[PDB]
Amino acid sequence: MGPGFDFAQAIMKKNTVIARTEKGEFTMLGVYDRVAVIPTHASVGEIIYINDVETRVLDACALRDLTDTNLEITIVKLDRNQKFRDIRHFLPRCEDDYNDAVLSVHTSKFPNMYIPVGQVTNYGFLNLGGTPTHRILMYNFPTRAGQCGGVVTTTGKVIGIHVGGNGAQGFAAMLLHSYFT
Repeated sequence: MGPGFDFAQAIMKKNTVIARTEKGEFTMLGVYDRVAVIPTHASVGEIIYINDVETRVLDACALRDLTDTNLEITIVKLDRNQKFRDIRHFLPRCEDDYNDAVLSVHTSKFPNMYIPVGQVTNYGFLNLGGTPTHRILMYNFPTRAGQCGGVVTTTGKVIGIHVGGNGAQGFAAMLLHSYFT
């Protein structure tokens, strides 16, 4: 409807796939070459389904900060015959707060879904499903089962991936440029 949704749509149409593990269907953001991200609670194994295609996982790394605290991002390298558009120049360099964010989801259950979530707080520490987690962003939208891995954008920046909610607020893990050098 406006430039928020325009940027979000442009990321969803070229840089997302549907990832299926034994723990469910997730929006998965492709970042560059054959490298993508997914919430660590997807429990990626040796094989993953990508748009319902059996795909070997060449490498998977659950990120933690230098306090050895969970960040809830897994970086995956996929044995895929095609590269993602490189979107690393849209990733923030530092932890920050944001205005006017959009959360975008694409699954069998929620196709072409775009949610205007509004102001995004650098929340920091969250006990996420019992796991101490750092670099959490918070937005005041009642997000639901099926939105995990959803992409959080502002006009011009890809800032996080949706990892949970408490029924009133939603939470995303930060994406930082330094993760993908």
